[PDB]
Amino acid sequence: MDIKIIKDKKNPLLNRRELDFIVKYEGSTPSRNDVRNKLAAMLNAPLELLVIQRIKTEYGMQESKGYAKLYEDADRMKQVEQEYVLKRNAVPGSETEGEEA
Repeated sequence: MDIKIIKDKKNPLLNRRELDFIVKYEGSTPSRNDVRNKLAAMLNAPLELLVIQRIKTEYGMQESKGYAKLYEDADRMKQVEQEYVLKRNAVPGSETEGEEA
């Protein structure tokens, strides 16, 4: 298929990279893996570090778009994805301190 690098956003905070592009083809739709390998090859970056948010195929437009996430390290990708693993949904404890003697 054909890929077009729309824009490349940087994020040193999360340690990732928001890259946008458009996938074009003439027949059977491409596989996220195919696109990934393509991008990884395009950005000469690692696949493991390269991730795809979600591809969206148009209607009889022979074109699919999908945002990818390029990371500098996997260690980060883990911790980053480990941030949404610590969420609450209930009142916390309380508070109290003091002694004597």
